Amino acid sequence: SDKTEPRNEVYKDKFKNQYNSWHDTAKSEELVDALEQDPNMVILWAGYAFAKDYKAPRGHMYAVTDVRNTLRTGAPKNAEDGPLPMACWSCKSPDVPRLIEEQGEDGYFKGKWAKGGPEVTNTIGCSDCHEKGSPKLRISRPYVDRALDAIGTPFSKASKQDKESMVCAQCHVEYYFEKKEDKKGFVKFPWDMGVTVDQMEVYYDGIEFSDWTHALSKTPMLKAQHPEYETWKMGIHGKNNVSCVDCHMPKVTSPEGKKFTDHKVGNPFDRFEETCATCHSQTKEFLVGVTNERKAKVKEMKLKAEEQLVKAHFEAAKAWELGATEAEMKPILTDIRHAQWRWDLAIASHGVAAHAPEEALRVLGTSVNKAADARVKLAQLLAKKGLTDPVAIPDISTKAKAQAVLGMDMEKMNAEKEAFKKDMLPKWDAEAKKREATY
Amino acid sequence: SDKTEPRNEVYKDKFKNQYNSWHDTAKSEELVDALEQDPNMVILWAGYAFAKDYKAPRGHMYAVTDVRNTLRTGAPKNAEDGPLPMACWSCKSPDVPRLIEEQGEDGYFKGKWAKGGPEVTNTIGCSDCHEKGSPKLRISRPYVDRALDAIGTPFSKASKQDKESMVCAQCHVEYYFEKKEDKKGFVKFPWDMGVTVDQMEVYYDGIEFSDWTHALSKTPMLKAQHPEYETWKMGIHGKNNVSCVDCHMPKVTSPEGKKFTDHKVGNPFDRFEETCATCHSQTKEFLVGVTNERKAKVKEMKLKAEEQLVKAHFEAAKAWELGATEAEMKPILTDIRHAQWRWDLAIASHGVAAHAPEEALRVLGTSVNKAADARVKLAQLLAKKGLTDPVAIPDISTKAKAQAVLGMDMEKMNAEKEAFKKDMLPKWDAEAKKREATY
Ligand code: HEC
Ligand code: HEC
Ligand code: HEC
Ligand code: HEC
Ligand code: HEC
Ligand code: HEC
Ligand code: HEC
Ligand code: HEC
Ligand code: HEC
Ligand code: HEC
Ligand SMILES: [Ca+2]
Ligand SMILES: [Ca+2]
Repeated sequence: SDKTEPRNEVYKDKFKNQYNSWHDTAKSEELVDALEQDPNMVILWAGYAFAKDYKAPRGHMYAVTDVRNTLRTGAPKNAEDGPLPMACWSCKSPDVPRLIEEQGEDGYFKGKWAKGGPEVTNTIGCSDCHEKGSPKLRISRPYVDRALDAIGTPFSKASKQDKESMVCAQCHVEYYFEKKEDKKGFVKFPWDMGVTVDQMEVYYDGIEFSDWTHALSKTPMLKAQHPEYETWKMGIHGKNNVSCVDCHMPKVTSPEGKKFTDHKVGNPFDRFEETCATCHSQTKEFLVGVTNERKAKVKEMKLKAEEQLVKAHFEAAKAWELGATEAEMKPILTDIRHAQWRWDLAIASHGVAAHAPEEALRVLGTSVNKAADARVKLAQLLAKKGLTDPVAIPDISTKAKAQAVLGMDMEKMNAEKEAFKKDMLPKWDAEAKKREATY
Repeated sequence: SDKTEPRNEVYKDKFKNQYNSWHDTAKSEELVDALEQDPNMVILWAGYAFAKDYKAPRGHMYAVTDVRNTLRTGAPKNAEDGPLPMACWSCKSPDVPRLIEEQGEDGYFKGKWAKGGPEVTNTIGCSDCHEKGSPKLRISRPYVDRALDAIGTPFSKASKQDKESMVCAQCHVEYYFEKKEDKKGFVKFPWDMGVTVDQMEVYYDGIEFSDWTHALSKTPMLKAQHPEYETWKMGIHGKNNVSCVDCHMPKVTSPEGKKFTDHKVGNPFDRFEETCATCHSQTKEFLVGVTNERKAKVKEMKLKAEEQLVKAHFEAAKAWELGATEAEMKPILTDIRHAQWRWDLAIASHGVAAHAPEEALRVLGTSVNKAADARVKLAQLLAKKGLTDPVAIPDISTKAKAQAVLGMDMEKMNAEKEAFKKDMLPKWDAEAKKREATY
């Protein structure tokens, strides 16, 4: 493609520093397993991909490796096989916009993750954010323009400051797969109403969109994904237009004394001076530990949330057993749907505590309130079917136990995934090395 | 007394600017009936005095007037009548440290509010904060010295920066009136655990303290009171040690062109440049806009919390009708107790969304979670007495309508007060002209 060059090596000894800082995101390679840490999430995502496996983010250099390796994507034995669609690559690779730019957007989205297997191979690279080129920014994904148009703030007409965050908005945002209406499943961002929780909620309701039917409570669910752009705008740095880049891609001096933009997107605190120091007179120990307070305040009210929702789901599990009708459970489901949605959005983004604490907290208030209604309605309903004794929740204090409780063959999935990892990945990169994309 | 001078005119034409900006708090004469504005709060204070009349605060100048006028204090006939005790004066006049210094704490805390009616006549003034003198700062009420000592921060050993804030910590706190063990009916700030919600909750629980038994729920309750200081201390400003004074009583310049210190404790945004502009480069409209947001995030959840607590109460009311045993109800009342305590502490300070909004939105979160547990227990219980349907909640959409549902004779309370207003108060002022305390 004449506009996208996905090979990330071309621009070394050419843009020396920027390639250098970009390659140092491989480095933060810590693979924190988030279910092992909080197994409630296994039961809230009962019935659905995230029940299987969910890790915290690591560096951009692992995007492709990580999408490949994760149980959710599966072990597909051919380009027609596999639970998930092409869309999955969209935010993992600068090969995406190459496919989009030649194939067409319609030709890129059609089929399965496995189809794009061999073609989407380079990790988040230069062409993802730049008009490479040569510097200067670019959106690269047409569906992303659409979402920015949709809230009334296109890229073309933004200030230099504005854009700095939009380039991240490409991926670090809540999405869904449209609508399965023939014409999609494209990646659309639910921002037509638009970006608050709240508005996103009415959007998905109005079109009755359901991410999946919950395995226990048979509730039509929404799943939130990393709403960094949407939560940022809500935070206090957000409203001052302190961009992603100010804190995440700061300007650092070369030894020679050349000032340039750090492309190592990780912790803004490593580069403390250069990030916070720019605008704050306090110390590293102080600002660090303030954010740790927030981190812990969110964490807290977060489990509280989870604890009711887990109790809500199983309490709905028993109602169906006891003989609840479709009509009897509809409102209890709605109430659960919202509560879990508001939980999930509140914390899918790992930096919410750092970005928009207050809002993060606002929405967990909102989630518990709704979990509340859910549970008391159920309370009254289980008694009409004769049960007036609290519902027993089995031991879910471990990933394995949570995954056992839901009837999941974990020793089969991992079995199949190593097969995929050894037999099928070698065949993919092999074909990708031969493409090259050589102009 | 020798250390205290309650007459506030004395030092006019002497510290003229400082008296004139002190008198100017007479200006916020605005009485905002909060019960009118939010009648749920009537139901939550059923049987307690705050259900009669609770108004938003106004000028320090009206401090004495409003403790005279509020229905809470009743209409006493003599020095030994009325529901409330002497303590209520403690934070309304520089006559308190007089009465403490002459009589002793012991001597001052002994008996009824009415008995102090002609003793306490000067409004909140110079001697409350100043070693009069002549300027310089002073604590004045010994129960404060003790509370400050309880948290690790004695006033003597305190920095100039702290003293600014601590002089307000004399009154703008959560307090309570001690045990009643023939040893104190003394004011004490519940800080031995110390200053968190949480810590205060465990303090009160550990000494089995209950401000009153809820009329509807029979729950042993606690009342939260304007904990500006405690809440301020958790907020982002308070951790940078930006003092109450820094925002509320700033430095300013007379027409003379003289740099005194602004004694009109009212609204920071009135002296915006001078207050906020000392540290922030952004604009009044932006900054007001942003606090205005937090107010609305606070308030929304304020209502979510209340609306559950209200149902919680009424539901418990019915467990009682249907013949619940004290044994069955203990687990539920402790839950409400805790649920309401937090709602209350959270929204008890009208400044909270300004000073400590993250924290206020945390505490409320944890309020709901508690009224969740409460309302689900009550559901089951109510079921075990053959109620499988929701407990109807009577029209409480008006201070009037709410107070009537509780059984309150408001026409018989306002009439009693007008005749105290009319026929007991001139007696109180006419003894304080005579008594003078003359120098
Ligand atoms: C892959 C190895 C690369 C290379 C070679 C470059 N980039 Fe980026 N870049 C991004 C942002 C937000 C800026 C700052 C915008 C601005 O200041 O105008 C830059 C800047 C550059 C430059 C200009 C010179 C400089 O460093 O200031 C150059 C030459 C450059 N980059 C090269 C954003 C991103 C990304 C978003 C995650 C990614 C990925 C890259 N850049 C990758 C690369
Ligand atoms: C534009 C300046 C940004 C900024 C500031 C961030 N992103 Fe991304 N990012 C993407 C993916 C798939 C991941 C997870 C990778 C994995 O786990 O394999 C991330 C991760 C991050 C982090 C965390 C890094 C760590 O060491 O823990 C951070 C701080 C971050 N991002 C910020 C995907 C993308 C994109 C798709 C092409 C683009 C564009 C961006 N990110 C842009 C940005
Ligand atoms: C603009 C929308 C963005 C995006 C896409 C991200 N950030 Fe930030 N961020 C900041 C701090 C201090 C943290 C956490 C501190 C810590 O390491 O404990 C984060 C966190 C993130 C993450 C998660 C990081 C992780 O791997 O756990 C991500 C994906 C992320 N950010 C992306 C600092 C800031 C800011 C300080 C003013 C600003 C503004 C942003 N980030 C903006 C963004
Ligand atoms: C020390 C520096 C301060 C600061 C910053 C404030 N106060 Fe007070 N205050 C007290 C009482 C009983 C009231 C209510 C008065 C009434 O309604 O009759 C108040 C009121 C306030 C306000 C509201 C002003 C407005 O215009 O709305 C404010 C902003 C305020 N306070 C801040 C009691 C006391 C004291 C007892 C002697 C002391 C000391 C203080 N307050 C100290 C401070
Ligand atoms: C006068 C009414 C105001 C208003 C409306 C605000 N401030 Fe301040 N502020 C100060 C410091 C050190 C911080 C933390 C930032 C940092 O560490 O550099 C803040 C922070 C804020 C916020 C955001 C945090 C929050 O509480 O939500 C807001 C909304 C805010 N301020 C508004 C320092 C000072 C002062 C030094 C004496 C002065 C005075 C003020 N601030 C005054 C105000
Ligand atoms: C240190 C103990 C204190 C105390 C006792 C008070 N303040 Fe503040 N305050 C600030 C702002 C912006 C508001 C909201 C203004 C509005 O929109 O109405 C408040 C509010 C209060 C109140 C409530 C007064 C009322 O009638 O609503 C009270 C009693 C109060 N404050 C006392 C500004 C600040 C600060 C800016 C950083 C600081 C610090 C403080 N106040 C500290 C204190
Ligand atoms: C942008 C709209 C995205 C699309 C669509 C998908 N992903 Fe993603 N992914 C995106 C971001 C911004 C991040 C990091 C932030 C975060 O909170 O994770 C990720 C991360 C992943 C990961 C690593 C984390 C993990 O779950 O182990 C994986 C394995 C992953 N993404 C897989 C994945 C799949 C299967 C997708 C199709 C459903 C998919 N992603 C889409 C951005 C976006
Ligand atoms: C380039 C500008 C900029 C930089 C970079 C920046 N801040 Fe801020 N920050 C601000 C502004 C503006 C405010 C609001 C204070 C004000 O009104 O001036 C603020 C407020 C804050 C707050 C209070 C708001 C909240 O989050 O609750 C914290 C904490 C904070 N900064 C910490 C940090 C940390 C930690 C970093 C690095 C992760 C950082 N800042 C980097 C501009 C910046
Ligand atoms: C140790 C501090 C303290 C003591 C104790 C205290 N007050 Fe207050 N009072 C305040 C402060 C500070 C305010 C202003 C903050 C507010 O009311 O929100 C206030 C406000 C008031 C107001 C005006 C607003 C209203 O309508 O409530 C009245 C009336 C009042 N108090 C009465 C009382 C009574 C009665 C008692 C005893 C039960 C009492 N006070 C005990 C400090 C105190
Ligand atoms: C609500 C508490 C409070 C009230 C009431 C109060 N003061 Fe002050 N005053 C302060 C504080 C705090 C300072 C700042 C002290 C410093 O700068 O060290 C101050 C400063 C002063 C100063 C020092 C000079 C200056 O302006 O910095 C004088 C003199 C003064 N006040 C006089 C008075 C007089 C006269 C009254 C009664 C008319 C009074 N104060 C009432 C708290 C109070
Ligand atoms: Ca989604
Ligand atoms: Ca109390």
